[PDB]
Amino acid sequence: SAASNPSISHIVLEMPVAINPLIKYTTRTSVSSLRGAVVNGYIYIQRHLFEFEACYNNGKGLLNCKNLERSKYDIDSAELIGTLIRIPLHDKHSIPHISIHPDPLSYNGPVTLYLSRYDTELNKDVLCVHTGFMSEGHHDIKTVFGDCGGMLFDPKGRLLGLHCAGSDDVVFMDTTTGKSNIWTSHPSEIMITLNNEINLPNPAKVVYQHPLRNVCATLETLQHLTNKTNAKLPYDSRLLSDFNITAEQYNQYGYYIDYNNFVNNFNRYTTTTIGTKSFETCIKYGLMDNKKPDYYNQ
Amino acid sequence: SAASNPSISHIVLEMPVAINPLIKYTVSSLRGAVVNGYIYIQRHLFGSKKQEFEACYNNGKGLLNCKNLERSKYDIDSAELIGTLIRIPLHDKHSIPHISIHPDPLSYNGPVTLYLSRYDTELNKDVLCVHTGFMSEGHHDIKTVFGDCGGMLFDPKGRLLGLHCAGSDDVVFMDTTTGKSNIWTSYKLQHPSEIMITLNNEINLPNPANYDFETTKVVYQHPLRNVCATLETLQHLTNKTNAKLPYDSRLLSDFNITAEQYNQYGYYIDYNNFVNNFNRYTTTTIGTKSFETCIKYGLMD
Repeated sequence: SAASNPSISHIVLEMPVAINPLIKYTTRTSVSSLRGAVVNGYIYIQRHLFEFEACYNNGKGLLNCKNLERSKYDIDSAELIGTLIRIPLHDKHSIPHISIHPDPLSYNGPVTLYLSRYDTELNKDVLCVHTGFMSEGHHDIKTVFGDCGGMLFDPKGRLLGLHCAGSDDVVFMDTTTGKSNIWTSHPSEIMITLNNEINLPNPAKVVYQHPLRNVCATLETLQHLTNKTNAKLPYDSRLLSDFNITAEQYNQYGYYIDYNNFVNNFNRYTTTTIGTKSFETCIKYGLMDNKKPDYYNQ
Repeated sequence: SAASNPSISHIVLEMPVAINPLIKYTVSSLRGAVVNGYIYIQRHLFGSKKQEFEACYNNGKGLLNCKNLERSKYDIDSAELIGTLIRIPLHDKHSIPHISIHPDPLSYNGPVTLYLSRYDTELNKDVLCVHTGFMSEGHHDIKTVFGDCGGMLFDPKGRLLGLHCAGSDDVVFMDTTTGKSNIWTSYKLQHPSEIMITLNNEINLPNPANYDFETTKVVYQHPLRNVCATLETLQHLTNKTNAKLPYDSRLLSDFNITAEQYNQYGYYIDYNNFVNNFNRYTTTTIGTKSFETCIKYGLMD
């Protein structure tokens, strides 16, 4: 129901499907493919389209790629930037330019994923949009390997980066201490920025500190579960090890928590819904209470 | 995580924000919808009580008191009250691009988008905004406020289903085919309604004449659900080996699922086990998915 659908408002983007071309690397006996992203005069293609050095061959491997025409792209000027291959367009505005988020790995909140697909009903290549949530370069929009190169945007239409990789499951611990935490007892979807930033160690098993979460939404959720009257309660340092929430953030948002109550009821609280919202949904988007009239708020 | 995000693919629509203008009667406001040469404005812009509506609309004279309804854009003199919709021809046909129309909107069941104009105070301009959710026969789950009436609902291929028109904070549940209580009558979790009207004045409500002036509570037979998804979820909960079991007629009264549909999809259910674990099953997640999400979208396996 509407009680549990975050119903995030995303600004509608108008972009040609050509901004996200399917690129195919072929040999006599095999094919590999993913999408490129044409951003502000350059196309960006991730390394695993192509063992790599021999196939990429210092850019020479680009000549064996379909939908990577020399008339469109300055192949000779292709640059290997870490996990990204960046190639200039001959006409830098043949694809319209787009807004870029100024600090994408610091973004936390709702996102969209845009992907080119061929629609068999409409009989044409079309851009497809998908909604979800991201926390510092990690998101929850389901992908397959070919979807590498899909484009991720914030709700204002600013580009965050490109879908890059994922995993069937992650392991959890307090990575700031190397100690197991409450979560040690969830697939990953990962983004790369146009400057080759990935929020993973040695990116050239995935370890998360906690499930995807928004700090304010988590505090709201935990307060609801453990302290319904929101009576003042001291900060618990396990908020730091279990949720990476600092004492400063705790005081800032004003949601007070009885954290022992959360620990002592951890299984029930993480397997039963709040209303009809899953715990994992609540800590991303908040409790989605029915909006009060604008004049009643202060 | 991605394990619980349905991640539905929606085709990106290229429409100008002018397709969904905010109309202000001065002050009350809602969105108009510009569809294939006409703008459609829900009448209750002028009031949600019949006598108040007639006096304010004044056989169209009230259109003169509306902001963002300039005479240069719309043929106000040719405005027609078409049921609960006011329809006005645009002076410039094809100034706003035409859109595809779903041939049978109230039969649609599955993912949807809601498109709404918003004024962005950062960008200092009007922008078109998209929202994702799910619909079952003219009832959907995208959270709205009253001013959002006139939002435009599309299927995943970009076919117009209709306009957002009404809703409520909660519904009551009954077997609306018999007047008897069913298992959801006992349900105590809040279930808001969000409701659509087609451009041809079709709405999925009982006694739909003057629905917009009605004060009645909204009555549902069951939560929003897709038949196949519901059967898949119930089989997972009650019968993990999927051993053959006969149809339970309570599926019809509790979920409006027929014996034919049950036979068709091949998901066998121990319905007694669902009944006996009703509260548990409707408050416990499957993996990390809520029950209400599972019966809309399936188990995503």
